[PDB]
Amino acid sequence: KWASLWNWFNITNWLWYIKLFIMIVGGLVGLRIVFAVLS
Amino acid sequence: KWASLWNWFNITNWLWYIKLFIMIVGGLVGLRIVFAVLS
Amino acid sequence: KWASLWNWFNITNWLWYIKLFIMIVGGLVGLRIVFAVLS
Repeated sequence: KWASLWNWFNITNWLWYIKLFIMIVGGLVGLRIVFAVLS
Repeated sequence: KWASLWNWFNITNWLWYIKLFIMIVGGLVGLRIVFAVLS
Repeated sequence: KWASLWNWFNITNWLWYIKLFIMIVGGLVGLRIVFAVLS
C-alpha cells in the first residue's frame, strides 16, 4: 500500500491547477530549443 | 445552427479534462524525441 | 500604484479561458513543426 504517498503523488502530478501535467509539457518543449543548439 | 455545431465541436474536442486539447499537443512533442533518436 | 496594468496583465496571462497560459505551451510546439520543415 501507499495511500498517503499516493495523495501527495496526486498533488505532484496535477490534483489542483497546472503542476507536472503542464510542466512536463513546458520543459520538454523548452528542452528541444538547446538540444537543436548542441545537436 | 450555431449552438448545435459549437456543442458538436466541444464534445469531440474538450468538453471535460485533458482530451485532444492536451493530447494532440503533448503527443507531437513526444514524437520529436524519438525522431532525434532514430535520426 | 500598479493596479490597472496588473489586473490587465493577469487577464492577459490567464484568469478565465486559454490565454498565454495555453498560448506559451501551444505556440512553442507549433514552433517545432516549422523548425523541422526548415531543418
